[PDB]
Amino acid sequence: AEYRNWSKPQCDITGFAPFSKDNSIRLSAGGDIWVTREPYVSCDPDKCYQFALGQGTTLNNVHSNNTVRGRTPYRTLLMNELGVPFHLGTKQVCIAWSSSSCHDGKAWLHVCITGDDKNATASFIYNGRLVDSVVSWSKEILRTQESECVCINGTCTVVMTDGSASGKADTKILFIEEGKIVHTSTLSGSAQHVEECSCYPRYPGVRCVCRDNWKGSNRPIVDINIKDHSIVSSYVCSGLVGDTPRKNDSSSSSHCLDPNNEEGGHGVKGWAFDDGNDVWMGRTINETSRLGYETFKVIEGWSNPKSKLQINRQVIVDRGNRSGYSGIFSVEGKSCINRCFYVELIRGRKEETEVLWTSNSIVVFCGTSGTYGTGSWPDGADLNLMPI
Amino acid sequence: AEYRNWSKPQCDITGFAPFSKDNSIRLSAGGDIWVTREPYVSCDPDKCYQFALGQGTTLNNVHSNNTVRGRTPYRTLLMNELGVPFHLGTKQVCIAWSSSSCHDGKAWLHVCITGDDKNATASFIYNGRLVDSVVSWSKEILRTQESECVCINGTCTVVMTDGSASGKADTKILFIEEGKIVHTSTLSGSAQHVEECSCYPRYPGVRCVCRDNWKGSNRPIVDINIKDHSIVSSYVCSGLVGDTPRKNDSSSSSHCLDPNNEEGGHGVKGWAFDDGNDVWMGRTINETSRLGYETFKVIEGWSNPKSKLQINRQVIVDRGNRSGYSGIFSVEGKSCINRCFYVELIRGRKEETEVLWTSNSIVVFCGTSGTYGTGSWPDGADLNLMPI
Amino acid sequence: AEYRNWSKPQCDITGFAPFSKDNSIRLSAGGDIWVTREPYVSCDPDKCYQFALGQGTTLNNVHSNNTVRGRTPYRTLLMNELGVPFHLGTKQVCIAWSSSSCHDGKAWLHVCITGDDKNATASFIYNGRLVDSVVSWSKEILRTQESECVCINGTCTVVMTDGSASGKADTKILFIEEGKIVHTSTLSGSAQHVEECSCYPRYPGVRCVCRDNWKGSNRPIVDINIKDHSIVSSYVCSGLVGDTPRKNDSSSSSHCLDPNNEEGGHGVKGWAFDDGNDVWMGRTINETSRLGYETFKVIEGWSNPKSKLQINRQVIVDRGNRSGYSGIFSVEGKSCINRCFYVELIRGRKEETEVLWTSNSIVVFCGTSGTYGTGSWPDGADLNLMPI
Amino acid sequence: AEYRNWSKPQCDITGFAPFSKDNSIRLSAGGDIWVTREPYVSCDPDKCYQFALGQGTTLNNVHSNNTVRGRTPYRTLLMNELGVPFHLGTKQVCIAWSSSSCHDGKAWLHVCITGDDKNATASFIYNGRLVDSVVSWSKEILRTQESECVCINGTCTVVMTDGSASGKADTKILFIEEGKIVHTSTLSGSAQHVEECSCYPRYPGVRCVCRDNWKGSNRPIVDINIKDHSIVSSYVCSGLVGDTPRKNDSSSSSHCLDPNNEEGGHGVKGWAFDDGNDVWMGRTINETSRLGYETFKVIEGWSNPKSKLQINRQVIVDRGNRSGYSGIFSVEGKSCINRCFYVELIRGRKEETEVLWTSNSIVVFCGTSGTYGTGSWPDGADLNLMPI
Ligand SMILES: *[C@@H]1O[C@H](CO)[C@@H](O[C@@H]2O[C@H](CO)[C@@H](O[C@@H]3O[C@H](CO[C@H]4O[C@H](CO)[C@@H](O)[C@H](O)[C@@H]4O)[C@@H](O)[C@H](O[C@H]4O[C@H](CO)[C@@H](O)[C@H](O)[C@@H]4O)[C@@H]3O)[C@H](O)[C@H]2NC(C)=O)[C@H](O)[C@H]1NC(C)=O
Ligand SMILES: *[C@@H]1O[C@H](CO)[C@@H](O[C@@H]2O[C@H](CO)[C@@H](O[C@@H]3O[C@H](CO[C@H]4O[C@H](CO)[C@@H](O)[C@H](O)[C@@H]4O)[C@@H](O)[C@H](O[C@H]4O[C@H](CO)[C@@H](O)[C@H](O)[C@@H]4O)[C@@H]3O)[C@H](O)[C@H]2NC(C)=O)[C@H](O)[C@H]1NC(C)=O
Ligand SMILES: *[C@@H]1O[C@H](CO)[C@@H](O[C@@H]2O[C@H](CO)[C@@H](O[C@@H]3O[C@H](CO[C@H]4O[C@H](CO)[C@@H](O)[C@H](O)[C@@H]4O)[C@@H](O)[C@H](O[C@H]4O[C@H](CO)[C@@H](O)[C@H](O)[C@@H]4O)[C@@H]3O)[C@H](O)[C@H]2NC(C)=O)[C@H](O)[C@H]1NC(C)=O
Ligand SMILES: *[C@@H]1O[C@H](CO)[C@@H](O[C@@H]2O[C@H](CO)[C@@H](O[C@@H]3O[C@H](CO)[C@@H](O)[C@H](O[C@H]4O[C@H](CO)[C@@H](O)[C@H](O)[C@@H]4O)[C@@H]3O)[C@H](O)[C@H]2NC(C)=O)[C@H](O)[C@H]1NC(C)=O
Ligand SMILES: CC(=O)N[C@@H]1[C@@H](O)[C@H](O[C@@H]2O[C@H](CO)[C@H](O)[C@H](O[C@]3(C(=O)O)C[C@H](O)[C@@H](NC(C)=O)[C@H]([C@H](O)[C@H](O)CO)O3)[C@H]2O)[C@@H](CO)O[C@H]1O
Ligand SMILES: CC(=O)N[C@@H]1[C@@H](O[C@@H]2O[C@H](CO)[C@H](O)[C@H](O[C@]3(C(=O)O)C[C@H](O)[C@@H](NC(C)=O)[C@H]([C@H](O)[C@H](O)CO)O3)[C@H]2O)[C@H](O)[C@@H](CO)O[C@H]1O
Ligand SMILES: *[C@@H]1O[C@H](CO[C@@H]2O[C@@H](C)[C@@H](O)[C@@H](O)[C@@H]2O)[C@@H](O[C@@H]2O[C@H](CO)[C@@H](O)[C@H](O)[C@H]2NC(C)=O)[C@H](O)[C@H]1NC(C)=O
Ligand SMILES: CC(=O)N[C@H]1[C@H]([C@H](O)[C@H](O)CO)O[C@@](O[C@@H]2[C@@H](O)[C@H](O)O[C@H](CO)[C@@H]2O)(C(=O)O)C[C@@H]1O
Ligand SMILES: CC(=O)N[C@H]1[C@H]([C@H](O)[C@H](O)CO)O[C@@](O)(C(=O)O)C[C@@H]1O
Ligand SMILES: *[C@@H]1O[C@H](CO)[C@@H](O)[C@H](O)[C@H]1NC(C)=O
Ligand SMILES: *[C@@H]1O[C@H](CO)[C@@H](O)[C@H](O)[C@H]1NC(C)=O
Ligand SMILES: *[C@@H]1O[C@H](CO)[C@@H](O)[C@H](O)[C@H]1NC(C)=O
Ligand SMILES: *[C@@H]1O[C@H](CO)[C@@H](O)[C@H](O)[C@H]1NC(C)=O
Ligand SMILES: *[C@@H]1O[C@H](CO)[C@@H](O)[C@H](O)[C@H]1NC(C)=O
Ligand SMILES: [Ca+2]
Ligand SMILES: [Ca+2]
Ligand SMILES: [Ca+2]
Ligand SMILES: [Ca+2]
Ligand SMILES: [Ca+2]
Repeated sequence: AEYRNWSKPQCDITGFAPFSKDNSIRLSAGGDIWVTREPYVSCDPDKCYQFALGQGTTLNNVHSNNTVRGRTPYRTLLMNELGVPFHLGTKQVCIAWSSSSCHDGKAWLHVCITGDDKNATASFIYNGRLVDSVVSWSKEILRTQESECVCINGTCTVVMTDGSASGKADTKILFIEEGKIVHTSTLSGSAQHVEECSCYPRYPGVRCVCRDNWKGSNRPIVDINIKDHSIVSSYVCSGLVGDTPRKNDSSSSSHCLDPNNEEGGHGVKGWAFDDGNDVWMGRTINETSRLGYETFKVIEGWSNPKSKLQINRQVIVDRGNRSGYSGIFSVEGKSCINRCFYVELIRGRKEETEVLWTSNSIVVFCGTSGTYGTGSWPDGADLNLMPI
Repeated sequence: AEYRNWSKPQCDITGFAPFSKDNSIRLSAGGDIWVTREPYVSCDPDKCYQFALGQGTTLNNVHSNNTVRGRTPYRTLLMNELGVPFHLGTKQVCIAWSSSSCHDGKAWLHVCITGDDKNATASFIYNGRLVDSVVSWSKEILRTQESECVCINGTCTVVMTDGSASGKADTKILFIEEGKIVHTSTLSGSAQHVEECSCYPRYPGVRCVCRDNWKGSNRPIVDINIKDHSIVSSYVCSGLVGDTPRKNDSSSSSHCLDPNNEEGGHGVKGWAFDDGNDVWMGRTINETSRLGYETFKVIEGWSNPKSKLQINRQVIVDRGNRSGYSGIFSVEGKSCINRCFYVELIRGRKEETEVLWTSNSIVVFCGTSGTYGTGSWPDGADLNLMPI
Repeated sequence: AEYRNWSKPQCDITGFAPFSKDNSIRLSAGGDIWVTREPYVSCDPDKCYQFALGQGTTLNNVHSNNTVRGRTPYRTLLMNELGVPFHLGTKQVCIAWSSSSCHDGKAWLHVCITGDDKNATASFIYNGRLVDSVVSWSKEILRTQESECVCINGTCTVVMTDGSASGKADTKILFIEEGKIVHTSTLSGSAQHVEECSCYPRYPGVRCVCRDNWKGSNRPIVDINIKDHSIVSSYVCSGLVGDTPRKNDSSSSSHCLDPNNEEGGHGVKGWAFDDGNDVWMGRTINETSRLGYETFKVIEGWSNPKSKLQINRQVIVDRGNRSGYSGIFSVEGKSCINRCFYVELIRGRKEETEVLWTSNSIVVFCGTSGTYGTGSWPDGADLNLMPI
Repeated sequence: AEYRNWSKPQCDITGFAPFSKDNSIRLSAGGDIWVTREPYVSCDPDKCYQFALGQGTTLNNVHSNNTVRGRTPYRTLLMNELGVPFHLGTKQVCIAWSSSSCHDGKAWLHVCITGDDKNATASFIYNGRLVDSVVSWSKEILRTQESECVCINGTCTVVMTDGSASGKADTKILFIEEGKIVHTSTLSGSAQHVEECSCYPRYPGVRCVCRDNWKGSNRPIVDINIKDHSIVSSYVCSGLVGDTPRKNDSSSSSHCLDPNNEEGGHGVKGWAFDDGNDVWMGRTINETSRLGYETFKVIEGWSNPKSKLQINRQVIVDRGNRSGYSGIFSVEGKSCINRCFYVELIRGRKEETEVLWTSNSIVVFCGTSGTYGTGSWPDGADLNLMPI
């Protein structure tokens, strides 16, 4: 077994093809399925896994009341092969209400944060054993990616944040080798608020498209040099913006250096990646709610902050149906590196009051250089008929 | 690890012996089993797997209401080792209301079709990753085999159809190397309507026996040259015919080149294979309805369209009991290649009104050169008593 | 991987130590567990498996009514690692209402019998594929061991009976190499009625202790020479006899060549093995019904029919609890071959009328050269409190 | 594969970081989960496993009534990968109402005790087969560690006690090679009563920290030489004592050689380990009953019986939440050996009257040389809402 270095060019991409769907909420009306949220996907050299943060409870269960709450001591990072729903034989790989995982070519790394809001601990679990940990540095909800980290030649990188949800905060980027934190760089550059980065290998470095919860409905970019540990940052230029909330298609604008100040407060986890000067991105369909999900290529959208010219739109989830978090993962092909993404499909409280719980299922697509059609793949559970 | 070539002679066959049975509906009356249809069987070099299209629901579940509908966003391809029923830890391997799978000797190929009726997408998954996709070419329900594809020297072959269920349609044969469509040939020869092919290796080529939903109750044959990508097609000569519906034994007839025009409308997925100039085949016992299942050898049935001489009949499922789709799969022995088949046992709507759902179980038999007796191995569930 | 020769002396045995218990009926009052009967145990070179004939239903399931019936089309052979109860993820390895299994050191052999009473088929499955099959020869309930077969240098042997349950019958010993029946020898010697053999390796051959359902409450012995395929047979000499029913300890007698003719009608699967000229054996404690279970050594019991001298008694299940079938299996140690045994703990109809079903659990013990104590390990379910 | 030697120094430890949590009871309110007690953790060279003593029943089950009882014939040792909850697919590796397990680098050893109180049997299973067994020597509840044993260069060691719970008893240390008891040493030195040892490797030997149920609220220590089989014993010097019950922080005292005589009767399994002259130790937070759990380091606590100087306190479970047993295991890093511990969270009878069963879940922490914060990780089940 060798270390991955992702030392191949990015595949041609013309759009995305369907890859996986777990139907978790529909199955939970007739079986024992975990309540989850904040799911993500990552793969070893042979095959993909789905992760999510459980709630220490199944759906048809009295302990699913009040599961809208994000941080409890019962929350654990769940791990199955992709397309195995989170049944009772699912492995909890650590204690976590915020997490990140990745495989370096030899073994798995997980970064798992739990404990008090004002004094959380991050544990670093590698090849099936604890190897390091850090405390919260700013004592305000230490939190990480909720998607995969990236590893090159044995060095893995992970973005972490501690501090305000609506003001300046303290973002750091960790470099980790066989579970050991070997370096800590601090966030530098134009990015003013950074959370829940979706990162990908872009040899010889790593790149991340994050969420700005403060003043931006445009999305922060973070660039990580894995050899000298240097960091630069900025925003996704595209006139069509990735966050939710945001302004509409006509009213919106963006900027390659600063946040845009356009209904910037709050946000959602999302993704984007470069293809020459064009940008591939996904976002919720609805501008102010987590309803629907779409992807498109914005022509000249990676370098020109005026560009509003999209092409190759696909509806993933129609605008009448719930979506949520989304993020990227990368898959090594024969000659190239592919990009794929997953979409969290949130159901229940507080937006849906027919049930006392909050949970999600997932749908997953992958880059293709071939051709594709249209459809819509929502959660599809009927909450009027769920547990009593 | 080497590619499969299937370059051994077909094994001597005197009939078929019991191999496997899943008892799925019976178990679902007291456990969490998937609602499914369109099952099949395929084996890696070491062992067999059972596949089926799920409905995104378990049976004892509110969402099983109306599972008679065949194409929904929630349909996924299920995959287990043969004999493990589709319980809640079953892996969904891709999004699909139509699919086909094969192992090339090194890894699994899956072909999965989902999306809108008039603009569906076929995904090609090899060795656990998306490698290609193709759009619907005629915008009328792109669909494929619902049984195993066939690989020789690392080239896998799949038959896909797009277009009318009751008229000329566009059928294509794809050639896939490590998930990648390297060539597309179009249907040629005298077969007029081709659907749901049961294919098998017949060195140095591949051979398929299909369903004609239009004018034929004899079954079409497609022959695939794997090296120069040429196609030829025709029909199974045999005067005892394989489709359902069809005419009775005294009234039926056939033709080696054209559809017989006898009760041709509609059909069922089925199988056949040659033995010198004889044919081994299976079919439902009833002519008009999907009731019972039987196999036999028709003497000179592969070359003589007037032969009605069967020997070695076995009853697999008795005629008072429901059957369904069936198809072929090939298993390599020490000196020779064997032939086996599965039979879908459909239960529930719309034919049975005791329940609101539609699902199946399966029974599987394999070629033998030994001896055997008689029995009947139906589904055996009691719908009068099932959940509610 | 190499074939097993079992070419090692038998380990020293002073008695038996507890090895495994699955609590299957106790667990089924609060979970989805298979209904079974006729369990057994066999091990590959690394680990042990539990097998049983399923009834195609779980316990808390309407289909469990009338599971007292021994032969239906829904019965399949279940296979789990020893100590994993038969839950929903359990593999049905073949269709069977009678079976035998063994590993030759390279792969598993399964001998599976299903079909009509008067025309049954025995399937032979080796390394995940059907290699052979044979018809019922006397057209009267073709039946086999219901415990492990034995393989030496790649030739496996198995005992099958077709014919009357209370008269002369046709018993055969088959020689199987990689699933292929290579030779068939017919029963010879003085054994008069032979059923359900518990066989074990005794280099350079195989020995079996079987059930006489006709005239003997002593048990038959069969010696198999694996090289010339010759067969000899007699009975277990011991004055304390192993079948149930039987006469009490003061009234009973035996014969080394003939059935004792003492309450010889009916029987139960049991086991014995030779230690020098003494015999280890188990049996039900109650002489007329399947209640309690016990093991002991009979001094000179293998070579003298007048000996009633037992030493080293162990109670496995106390005389107030239900027992059932029992059989042997052999485990290869560093320097020697150990002998172990399992016991079927039958619950339900007809003997108990508080429930409608009939199932079992199991308890397993192994040979030891060390020391041990006392106890009783019954089924332990409260039928008073089980599902209506 | 080579034998583990543990021939590396103990890692730097600044405290403990969160590792695993199973949420067992919370999940049992809406799924099929085993009732358990006396759990522990042990790892093979790749990964960790969780173990427990099942009550031969699930929680939502009539047979869960009165599971407060500690010894029945239905209790078995359960084994899953760490963080996979005890669902119905869980392996019962042996019959045991007391046990210990360990991996010698090549295969697993399990030591399992079952049978009559006055004549129990201990079985020794290695590489999936029974290799030896020994009887109760003093005919009074033969019992062992309830935590991992320790193996060096292929010699494994385990502590067993037989005799009174409130008087002198007979404690022995067994040396086991590939399952074979090769030597038996009797307890020697100044420790007066010894139960449930938490043992760890300390090259070239093994150290244990145990429970004195007779006259000490300070914990016994046992040192074990693996080459000459010698044994020395004493107590944990620390003026802050680890047993429950015990006297308060201000009133307590200890001694390096003899039991302190302070609320000595009864006890709780627990752990400690040495760091130079310091001791790392955990204990329940309440002095009298099993509530809360804490860890700290005592300065000079290992070698000075007067020190009451603690530092580096962590609450693991808060004072208002039930705790229970706890123990140590050890994990091999690149350069050093880490120490981890688990905590049993008991719920139900007799302390909690709302339900009829008695069961538990677990939380698990590992030594870290990095930094960490605060929190509390209780069981989290609401018993008033549990299956009544
Ligand atoms: C079968 O499936 C395929 C694949 O999904 C569909 O083809 C896609 O259709 C979509 C939607 O129309 C296309 O995305 C759109 O591209 C527009 C560009 O227009 C032209 O651009 C150049 C020339 O300027 C040409 O090359 C090109 O052919 C177009 O003529 C964008 O302007 C669109 O954005 C706007 O429309 C959407 C609504 O659709 C709004 O919501 C946006 O806000 C915005 O106003 C859009 O991005 C996509 O590129 C096509 N893909 C491919 C690969 O060809 C078929 O439509 C589908 N068929 C059926 C019958 O369903
Ligand atoms: C135990 O199990 C075995 C194996 O299944 C059974 O043997 C088979 O029995 C079937 C049914 O009779 C046989 O199939 C039939 O073959 C006929 C062939 O004609 C004769 O010619 C041969 C060769 O010359 C002779 O050996 C023999 O006399 C044959 O009879 C066909 O004519 C039959 O087709 C017609 O009958 C069926 C109804 O049975 C109709 O539905 C058809 O439409 C058609 O009119 C039929 O195909 C089979 O070949 C036998 N197999 C073998 C391997 O021997 C035993 O019968 C069974 N015993 C019991 C008691 O159950
Ligand atoms: C974020 O997370 C960290 C890590 O968990 C917390 O820091 C730990 O806090 C505990 C408790 O405050 C510390 O442990 C305590 O150590 C005391 C001695 O340390 C002080 O004094 C010595 C010598 O005099 C100095 O060298 C040293 O620097 C300290 O100033 C003990 O006295 C304590 O025991 C006593 O208090 C406890 C209650 O805490 C009682 O229950 C005992 O019975 C006893 O009376 C205690 O053991 C621990 O060392 C700290 N860890 C680290 C790594 O610093 C932070 O508190 C937390 N932040 C927030 C905001 O909550
Ligand atoms: C603790 O456990 C040990 C080991 O199990 C146990 O020792 C065993 O006790 C039995 C019962 O006495 C011994 O077996 C007997 O052997 C004598 C010959 O010496 C036989 O005559 C006995 O058979 C007669 O009695 C039986 C009733 O027990 C009748 O059922 C039978 O029909 C005969 O009439 C019997 O086989 C056995 O040899 C020892 N085993 C060893 C290894 O020593 C010990 O007794 C237990 N201690 C306690 C306090 O329970
Ligand atoms: C009692 C009450 O009503 N309190 C609300 C509280 O619910 C609410 O918090 C937000 O609630 C929504 C549910 O609609 C989500 O749960 C938010 O969580 C997420 C998000 O989806 O955006 C999920 C994620 O788990 C969070 N990460 C962590 C580590 O907690 C992120 C995270 O908070 C953001 O990235 C900012 O740091 O948010 C959750 O925030 C708030 C409104 O925000 O209001 C209270 O009054
Ligand atoms: C019905 C009744 O009242 N029984 C009493 C006995 O029960 C004891 O109850 C306590 C809790 O209150 C514990 O469960 C005792 O079990 C443990 C323990 O301390 O947790 C549980 C372990 O499984 C057990 N190990 C074995 C092998 O049995 C262990 C041992 O008993 C001791 O370590 C041996 O010294 O303790 C449970 O026994 C109680 O035994 C008795 C007082 O001793 O009082 C009874 O009335
Ligand atoms: C089972 O379903 C029927 C049919 O419902 C439709 O088809 C399904 C695929 C599902 O997705 C439904 O939403 C569709 O409406 C139900 O009968 C219909 O119910 C609706 C709403 O109550 C009503 O307006 C229509 O009249 C009904 N349609 C027909 C053809 O009868 C029915 O309620 C379901 N059965 C149960 C027990 O829930
Ligand atoms: C293959 C088969 O049916 N095996 C039976 C076995 C045989 O009947 C016997 O060895 C043949 O002589 O015996 C057992 O089953 C019994 C039935 O045969 C009997 O008719 O009814 C009994 C009702 O309690 C009982 O079920 C047996 O002795 O337990 C079982 C086995 O499946
Ligand atoms: C993709 C798809 O819908 N396939 C369906 C086919 C096609 O309709 C026919 O081959 C005609 O096109 O027919 C069925 O309902 C059937 O006969 O049982 C089931 C199956 O789901
Ligand atoms: C978008 O919404 C805002 C409302 O504040 C408004 O400026 C603008 O008219 C809207 N644009 C369109 C196209 O409706
Ligand atoms: C977005 O979602 C809200 C929530 O129901 C809806 O009312 C609103 O009209 C939607 N807006 C658009 C433009 O679809
Ligand atoms: C076959 O069907 C025709 C009706 O079209 C009928 O005349 C004939 O009797 C049928 N044959 C049999 C054997 O039922
Ligand atoms: C400790 O316990 C004793 C019990 O007699 C008591 O006198 C003392 O006050 C207690 N001290 C504290 C600090 O609780
Ligand atoms: C220990 O537990 C009991 C439970 O009733 C409680 O009353 C007592 O106060 C606790 N001890 C301390 C020091 O709080
Ligand atoms: Ca249930
Ligand atoms: Ca924002
Ligand atoms: Ca037709
Ligand atoms: Ca008899
Ligand atoms: Ca004590």
